[PDB]
Amino acid sequence: MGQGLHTKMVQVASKALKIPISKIYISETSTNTVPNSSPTAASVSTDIYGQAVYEACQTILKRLEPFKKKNPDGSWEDWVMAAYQDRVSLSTTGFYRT
Amino acid sequence: ADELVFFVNGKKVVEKNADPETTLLAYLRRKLGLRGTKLGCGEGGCGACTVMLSKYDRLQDKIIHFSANACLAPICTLHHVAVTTVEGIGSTKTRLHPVQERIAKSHGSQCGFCTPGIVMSMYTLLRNQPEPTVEEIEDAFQGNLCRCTGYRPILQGFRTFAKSPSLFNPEEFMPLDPTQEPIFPPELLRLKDVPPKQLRFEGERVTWIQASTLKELLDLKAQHPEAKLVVGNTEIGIEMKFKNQLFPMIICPAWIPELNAVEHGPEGISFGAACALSSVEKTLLEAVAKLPTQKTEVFRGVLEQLRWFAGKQVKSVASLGGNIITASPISDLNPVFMASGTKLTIVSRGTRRTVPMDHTFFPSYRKTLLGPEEILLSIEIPYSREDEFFSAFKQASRREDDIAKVTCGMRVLFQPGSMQVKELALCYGGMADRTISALKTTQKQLSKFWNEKLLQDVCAGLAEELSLSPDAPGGMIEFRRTLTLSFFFKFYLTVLKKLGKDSKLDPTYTSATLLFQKHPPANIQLFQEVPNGQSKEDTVGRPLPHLAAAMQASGEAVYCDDIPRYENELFLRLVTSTRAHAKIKSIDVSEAQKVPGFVCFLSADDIPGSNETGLFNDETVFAKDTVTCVGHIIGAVVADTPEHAERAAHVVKVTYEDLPAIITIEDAIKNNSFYGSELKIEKGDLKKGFSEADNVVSGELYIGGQDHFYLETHCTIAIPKGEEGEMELFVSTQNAMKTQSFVAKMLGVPVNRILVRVKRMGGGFGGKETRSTLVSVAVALAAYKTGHPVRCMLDRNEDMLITGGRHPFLARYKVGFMKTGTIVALEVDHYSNAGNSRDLSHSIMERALFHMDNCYKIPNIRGTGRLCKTNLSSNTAFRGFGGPQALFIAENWMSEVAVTCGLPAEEVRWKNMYKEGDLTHFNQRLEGFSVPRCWDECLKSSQYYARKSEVDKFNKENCWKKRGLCIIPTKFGISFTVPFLNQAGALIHVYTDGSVLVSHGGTEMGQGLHTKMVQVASKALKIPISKIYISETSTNTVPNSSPTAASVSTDIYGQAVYEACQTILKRLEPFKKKNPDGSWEDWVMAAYQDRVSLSTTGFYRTPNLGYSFETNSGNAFHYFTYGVACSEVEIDCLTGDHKNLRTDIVMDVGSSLNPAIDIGQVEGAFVQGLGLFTLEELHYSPEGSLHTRGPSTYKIPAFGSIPTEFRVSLLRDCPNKKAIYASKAVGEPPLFLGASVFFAIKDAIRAARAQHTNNNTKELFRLDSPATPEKIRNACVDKFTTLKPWSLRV
Amino acid sequence: FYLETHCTIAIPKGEEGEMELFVSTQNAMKTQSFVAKMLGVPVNRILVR
Amino acid sequence: DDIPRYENELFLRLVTSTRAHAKIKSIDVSEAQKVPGFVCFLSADDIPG
Ligand SMILES: Cc1cc2nc3c(=O)[nH]c(=O)nc-3n(C[C@H](O)[C@H](O)[C@H](O)COP(=O)(O)OP(=O)(O)OC[C@H]3O[C@@H](n4cnc5c(N)ncnc54)[C@H](O)[C@@H]3O)c2cc1C
Ligand SMILES: Nc1nc2c(c(=O)[nH]1)N[C@H]1C(S)=C(S)[C@@H](COP(=O)(O)O)O[C@H]1N2
Ligand SMILES: Cc1nc(-c2ccc(OCC(C)C)c(C#N)c2)sc1C(=O)O
Ligand code: MOS
Ligand code: MOS
Ligand code: FES
Ligand code: FES
Repeated sequence: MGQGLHTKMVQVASKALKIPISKIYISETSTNTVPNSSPTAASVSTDIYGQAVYEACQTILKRLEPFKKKNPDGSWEDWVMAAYQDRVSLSTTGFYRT
Repeated sequence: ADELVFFVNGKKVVEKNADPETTLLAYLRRKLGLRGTKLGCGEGGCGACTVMLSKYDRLQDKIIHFSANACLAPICTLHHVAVTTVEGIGSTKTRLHPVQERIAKSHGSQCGFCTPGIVMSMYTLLRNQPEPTVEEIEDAFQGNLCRCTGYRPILQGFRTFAKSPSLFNPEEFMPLDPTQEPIFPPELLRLKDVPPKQLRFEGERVTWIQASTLKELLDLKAQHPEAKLVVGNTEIGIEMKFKNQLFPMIICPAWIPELNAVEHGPEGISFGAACALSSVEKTLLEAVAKLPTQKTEVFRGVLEQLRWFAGKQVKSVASLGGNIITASPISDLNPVFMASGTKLTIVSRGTRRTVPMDHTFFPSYRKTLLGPEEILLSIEIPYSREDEFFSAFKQASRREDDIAKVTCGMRVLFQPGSMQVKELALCYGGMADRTISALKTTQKQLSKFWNEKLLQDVCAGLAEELSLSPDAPGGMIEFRRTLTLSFFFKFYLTVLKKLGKDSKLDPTYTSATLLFQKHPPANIQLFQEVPNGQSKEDTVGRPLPHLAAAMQASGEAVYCDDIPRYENELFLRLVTSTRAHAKIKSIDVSEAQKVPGFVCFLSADDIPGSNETGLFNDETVFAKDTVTCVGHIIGAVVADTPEHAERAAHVVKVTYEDLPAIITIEDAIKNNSFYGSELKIEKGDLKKGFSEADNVVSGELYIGGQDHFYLETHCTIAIPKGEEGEMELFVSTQNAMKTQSFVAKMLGVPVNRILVRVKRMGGGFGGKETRSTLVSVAVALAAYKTGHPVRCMLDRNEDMLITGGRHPFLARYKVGFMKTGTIVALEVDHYSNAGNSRDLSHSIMERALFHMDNCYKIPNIRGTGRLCKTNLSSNTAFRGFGGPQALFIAENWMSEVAVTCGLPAEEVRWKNMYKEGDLTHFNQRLEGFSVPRCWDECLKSSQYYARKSEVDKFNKENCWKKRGLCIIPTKFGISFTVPFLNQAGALIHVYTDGSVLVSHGGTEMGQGLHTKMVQVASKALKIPISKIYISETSTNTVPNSSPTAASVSTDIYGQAVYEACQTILKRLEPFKKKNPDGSWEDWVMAAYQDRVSLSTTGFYRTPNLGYSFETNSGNAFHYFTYGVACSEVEIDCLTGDHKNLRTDIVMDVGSSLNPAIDIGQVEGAFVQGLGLFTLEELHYSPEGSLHTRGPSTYKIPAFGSIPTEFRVSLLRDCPNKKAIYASKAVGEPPLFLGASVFFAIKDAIRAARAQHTNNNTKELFRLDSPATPEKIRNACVDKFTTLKPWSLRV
Repeated sequence: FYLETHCTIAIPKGEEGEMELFVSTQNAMKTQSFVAKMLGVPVNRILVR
Repeated sequence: DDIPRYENELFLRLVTSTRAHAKIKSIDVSEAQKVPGFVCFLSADDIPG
């Protein structure tokens, strides 16, 4: 709504994943991607969504590890592709409870 | 004038600016927002646009109801007519109509795109006859095509309007109450009083003048000679849409009573030139029933023609006059009218003459002897005199609704009570550029007697008088000529029978003096019941109908183009190559830009990203520099309407400079034009193998390609957002992932910026596994460049020319074997015509090689494959994916081994069959090999042995008709041959009300994936299915998904969903425990409150996969689906036509998740199979231009094409531990089983050849696929197919 | 006094009571269940973006 | 509202109370129906849920 939530969330994911923000994008908010959400209020949205995003990024980094190891000098793109090929899921959820 | 007034579903429409070029289909969809009526061809052949028309007829003083194809109906012909669409008889939002209810509950709907039109065809019937007969119920669908169901279910369900567990209960069907049928529009009925006045309409380019009286018609024609008349528009509509014709001024005489008058005079019955064929048919039938047989000889002739003339929709609008004057070289009526000198009453202001039709009426191509100010007023089909006999024959590719190869009308008149010819006329269609009479040949017979010698002379006469030059248009020179002699032979034999009185002929001949006959259908379906004590809520294993059947049967189901259009949405029409290979030297759009509504012309230059697309980056988005096949996309036009983009696109001038083209597999081999290097699988010792083989056979076989013909053609809607290169696309595709990255590559933006959503496809079958991106990416560029959302749905012909199809195969084999029939060695070399692109062509070849063994153990084997790089649209995947081709070649040489050995085929096959534990040629254990059980059970329930006797008895007692009986098995490798594609994701959310929303990477196309997935989640979660819902497939809910293909979608997505459900059940446990007596809703809410996430992902990776052609090792498939089919046919060795009498299938689906979906899948794949092997055939000009581009020239199986007795069975007690809930993929496996029809036909051809040809019990004749009536007839060599150098050789 | 006042776009699909809504709101969840309660269809049938 | 509009997209204008507290004794739409483009008037009665 102008508070810069999506900007902050991109910044968090970029630090979390350790990739430029340019490779990250947030298009919108929808009930079919993340259900039963609390209203964007109480000023905690950054605190709580950022933690949820963060967690997601971790699952991702964990899944991609075996590949980063097998190819230390590789790029982010190399590892992602390698994970796709090895039929490793590149989609996860993140959640947080204060 | 000016005001067009009609009703649609009770509501009155007043169009103040009717444009003569507007069809009802477009009006209903664009202007009236009623998308229930679909567009499937626009030629009147599929019936997906079927609607009911009701009007008050004066002359009968009664309301009439008839079906009609909305795509050919000009709205200007509908003044004061009440239209009824699918949505006008019921809906899920209110209550379905018995017709819509039954088809849905009977599993008569799969992708459901054809369902609306079929619902209306059955509706019109019931609206005319509330209690139809099984025969009228079938004849109702001759203008309707379904590509999914195999037709059996549609007919079994509707059979209830007529007069072990089962797939449906007819006792729960709601009875049809006509007293509740929507009444005829009262207002519309009051207008019947007012005297018809002359109307006038003015569209963008055409002027329509609806005449109300004969006087006005004659005056109009006087003032405007060039003006074309239109009644049914089933001819003019085609010329305008397809032939690029513009008739600026049209006159519709339809209203004029004298053009609709029916009179029964002493010479015969007269019909006004506007009378619809259906009316003529009705009149004639009653005339035949009331008058003595001797007076109805010519009547019965017309009836036999009208019998296989289009369908109900076309015959209800097509006018008698319209057929005659169009003067089509292949008219089915003109030939009959000429042979009988039917009286034609021609008029014009002042003048009026009556002349009998004869050869002089058709001067030249499509021309007649009418004056530019003349109009045909009436036709008098003649009564039949004593000693006068008539006959009428027609032969095409498919019996139901088809353009004739050769059609005729034959008449003879003898001297009183004698056998001496007085008058003799033989008139044919399909032999010249106009209907002709074989006058020369018939002259020499006048005064001669009806005898064996006359028969001989005539055939010699016909053979000389109606010769065809090799360059004959339409080709099929031999077959066509043979048909004229064969037709006469039937006429000859029939007349003898008729000269036999009764109050004769050889015993084995009368069969050749009989018109087509439909025996009563008998179908049985048997599957296994679910465990006696299974929750009524655990739907897995029960025959639960397709969750969308009802909405598809009501027109509420939404397909891509059904999606409403934005106020600023633009339309795109692709501009394609007309040369098979050449340089693009210039593109001119001067003409296009002049068309109203033209926005812009897109070409390679406009692409912001890269023009390099395709699965292997060997394709272009838009052609640059050179075109490499006819139909190759060069650019596209965007305009404010579909019509404008189409017209504008048609005048874009491309100037080419031709290049050496490589069209066929031959030239491909000749010029060494391939893609990559040879593929191969070799096992054992060939040299050593043949060396030990008693007999050895070599050959060459060919299998034609195939068009998917999904009812909904390719379609894409692109919505440019405006920010960050964001774009949302609604596409009819089975590969959202590739659509996503291909669109992104073209635009040059990260993949995360593009969203692709797939509700459902009105059919895919592999045609949409990748080739859908051809349309998607083009629409995306238009969206990108214009800023407005853009859409495009291909027309049937564009779809057929561009999207690519099944791979045509060419095989060169050689098999060694022992007298016993045991195969010892094998060598098959496959060649597939790949098209101007790699695409999937390569993996298809591999699947082929993995199946060249079918169900047989071959110790020494070697198979190779090459991909022929040609200048034809790139071919792609097609239900079977290379498997069907390989299995066919396998069964061909196998059939030859049986003949050569002189042993029964089942025996040769059974002894050569794999055994539990054996290794394939690619070394993989066949665990749970059930072909044996399928084989035994099929042989037994089909009564194969008892019937084989029956077959031979028939062959003995029949001379011009034979019967074939064959039994084929099959095994299909389950899994993608690319290991990394065997992965699947799923996202499941449970909302606070307890309702669940599932999303997986799989898409729906009619196979019932979403239904099966709901069933799985309902069993998994242990809640009713009602609380679960799947809305669609989208790239933002489940990323990087493999295409919905390889038949594993249920296996893999169901596992992914299942996993998700588990995570959910695990999270909810603590709460179920804290509150055991609680409901699902209680626990969910409790979990929400305790801040426990109700959203998780699911994923699956198929274990132990990875075969290497390098070491012929490693599993290639997770398991195999097996099945056996037994078919029996009867061919007419004189025409080439045949009928499938009975087929018996036993499939091993393991423990079925849904026996209704699986069986509908078996029957459906089976029919597309018999289609590939015996009916569907594409033709191209030598230079690479496709000829067959519509249902009119490409005949897929029709309602009347399925085995009269269709029995399907799912193997009991055989759970498959390898896949979810013990089920097995059922998608592709059964399609090859349609080959049993092919080999059943070949079996019949042998009987024929043994009758009039060779005397070699072990002769091996080549019969390629498809076994068309042309191939069948030509293989039935006889004195007909059979019947001058200076010096010889000797 | 937000510069953009309240705004909502509802798109009825035609099947199973499905509806997609484009709303200017900070509570998609409540928009979702409230819309569903009014229509009387499961919450899974309504999409809010 | 910046989102493009569908060719058949209709517009809604809320009809509100002008009294701080009272009984609704009657609603007349005779005048409304006469306005060009009027489609319909929605009230509590139409709600399905
Ligand atoms: C799916 C499909 C299947 C078909 N199957 C067959 C088939 O099996 N056998 C076959 O023969 N045909 C077939 N046809 C062709 C078709 O039936 C005819 O061309 C139709 O009979 C013509 O009538 P109409 O009223 O539609 O004609 P229209 O489209 O109006 O066209 C008639 C033409 O005849 C002229 N004309 C019409 N009435 C008169 C009159 N009273 N006086 C003077 N000139 C006149 C018009 O000017 C025009 O050139 C098929 C068409 C479709 C679309
Ligand atoms: N009615 C219908 N059935 C169909 C299709 C289709 O497009 N329509 N696609 C076929 C093809 S080509 C395949 S690979 C499978 C895929 O089935 P699945 O999605 O359950 O794996 O369904 C088959 N059955
Ligand atoms: C039906 C079927 N499809 C297959 C396949 C093979 C390669 C592909 O893409 C290759 C690219 C990513 C390099 C895609 C896609 N998309 C699909 S294998 C197969 C089977 O049946 O084995
Ligand atoms: O006031 Mo902000 O929490 S909505
Ligand atoms: O032929 Mo189906 O895999 S697409
Ligand atoms: S679209 Fe009209 S018959 Fe196919
Ligand atoms: S269900 Fe009939 S064409 Fe798909």
